[PDB]
Amino acid sequence: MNIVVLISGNGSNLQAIIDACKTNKIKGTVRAVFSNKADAFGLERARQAGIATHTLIASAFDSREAYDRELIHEIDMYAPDVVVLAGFMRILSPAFVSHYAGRLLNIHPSLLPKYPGLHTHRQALENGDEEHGTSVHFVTDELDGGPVILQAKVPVFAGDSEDDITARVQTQEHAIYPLVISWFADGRLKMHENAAWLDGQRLPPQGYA
Amino acid sequence: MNIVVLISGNGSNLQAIIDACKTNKIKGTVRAVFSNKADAFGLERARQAGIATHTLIASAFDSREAYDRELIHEIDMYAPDVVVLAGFMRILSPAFVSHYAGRLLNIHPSLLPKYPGLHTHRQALENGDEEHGTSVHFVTDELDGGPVILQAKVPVFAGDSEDDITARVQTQEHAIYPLVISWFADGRLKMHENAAWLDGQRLPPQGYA
Ligand SMILES: Nc1nc2ccc(C[C@H](C(=O)O)c3ccc(C(=O)N[C@@H](CCC(=O)O)C(=O)O)cc3)cc2c(=O)[nH]1
Ligand SMILES: Nc1nc2ccc(C[C@H](C(=O)O)c3ccc(C(=O)N[C@@H](CCC(=O)O)C(=O)O)cc3)cc2c(=O)[nH]1
Ligand SMILES: NCC(=O)N[C@@H]1O[C@H](COP(=O)([O-])[O-])[C@@H](O)[C@H]1O
Ligand SMILES: NCC(=O)N[C@@H]1O[C@H](COP(=O)([O-])[O-])[C@@H](O)[C@H]1O
Repeated sequence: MNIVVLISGNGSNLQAIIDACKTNKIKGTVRAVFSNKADAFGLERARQAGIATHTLIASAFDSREAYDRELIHEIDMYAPDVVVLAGFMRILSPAFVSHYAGRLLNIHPSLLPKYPGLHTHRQALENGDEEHGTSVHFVTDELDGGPVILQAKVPVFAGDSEDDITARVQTQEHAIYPLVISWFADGRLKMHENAAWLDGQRLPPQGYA
Repeated sequence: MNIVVLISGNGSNLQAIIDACKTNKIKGTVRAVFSNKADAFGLERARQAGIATHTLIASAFDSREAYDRELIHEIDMYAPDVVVLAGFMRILSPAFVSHYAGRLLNIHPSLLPKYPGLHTHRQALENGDEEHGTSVHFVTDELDGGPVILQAKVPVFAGDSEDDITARVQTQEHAIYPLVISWFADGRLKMHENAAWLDGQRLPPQGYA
């Protein structure tokens, strides 16, 4: 089972995934890590793990379509069974989403449908929500509109800073992402009729309950 | 629980609603029926049931805003708890949608998002669909774009005419519309964050599953 991970920054989720393959919780391997930022430390994590790395700079391309095309061309050298977005700060084109339909995953730092887009933690905190979390879902063209597979809620108390809750959510992300990937790896997770299904059963709008 | 129904034609769905109140499946009453067509037989259905009727001709108004305004003014004489569109062939203005936000329902003759608008049936046959149906949803300015509450699928077999399938879908409409209205009447159905919620639970893009 071949996994290709796409990142943009630190890659703590990438690390959790790497560790899960190592323990075999996930019966597969991370074949490659792609980044749109040369600096991403995640690349360094993959490097140290003997995993291949690649970098595609948006400037070197003259259109989003041209960029994803070279992305698809590159990612495919590894014959991935699933493409995983772990902190990938770049919106993917419909062509790309199409090419990996049903095998493209992402983990959004909020309790979807709440706060699609960037700056989740802040909104959650500035709006005064008593509950925050993360959501792993199948990627569709709709910015975080795809079928939610699993969420991990997290209590928000007075006094918690943006970083406090962020580190709290992160801890959950490291737990549910590798898990969702393992479900996928065992052919227990699929998507059709634009819905997420676990063990053959349809999952609710907010993921496995 | 006061219900005000809006129609344009025969009103078979109106009748199903009327019958449901009679049996108390819906714990409420149709207080009035409005139509934008003087001929609509639905008016006679209401008439025979001792229900009040009203007609608002578009020609008698010089703008859509003026028309809905008078419509709101009239509908409100009946202090409705919910306004139900049953075959109402007229697009309502934002102000109107706003005035009945969360308490405005419609039943579209197709499996939304598929075939928003008119000519559902014909497109289904034509586009050679193996499945057709109806969708009850909360009305938002987006033509059949609002939160779908419940759909009723219907199989399509070679040998089926546009009338064969239409009559098949109607039969379902008479079943799920009164049902959805009862959910609403029991305070079990609500809309917020532009989503449909049944028994406190968020409903999928396709309605109750
Ligand atoms: N089609 C599709 N592509 C996707 C590509 C990435 C992510 C991950 C993530 C999410 O899950 O949170 C996410 C990341 C970046 C932006 C964004 O708007 N970034 C730029 C704008 C344009 C771009 O460079 O792509 C920015 O610099 O602001 C939004 C969401 C999600 C999706 C998705 O759900 N659907
Ligand atoms: N704001 C709003 N109003 C609504 C009013 C009615 C219906 C129901 C229905 C649907 O669900 O089927 C529907 C009704 C009218 C047309 C329509 O195009 N009518 C005219 C155009 C403008 C007019 O009314 O003069 C036409 O003659 O083509 C299409 C579909 C849905 C909505 C809706 O979703 N949002
Ligand atoms: N563009 C996707 C996105 O929303 N990513 C989010 O950014 C953080 C980076 O974690 P990381 O250590 O896994 O890089 C994670 O919390 C992840 O959910
Ligand atoms: N513009 C709304 C719309 O498309 N309505 C549809 O028209 C038919 C009229 O039924 P009826 O008059 O016998 O209830 C119904 O099938 C309804 O879903």
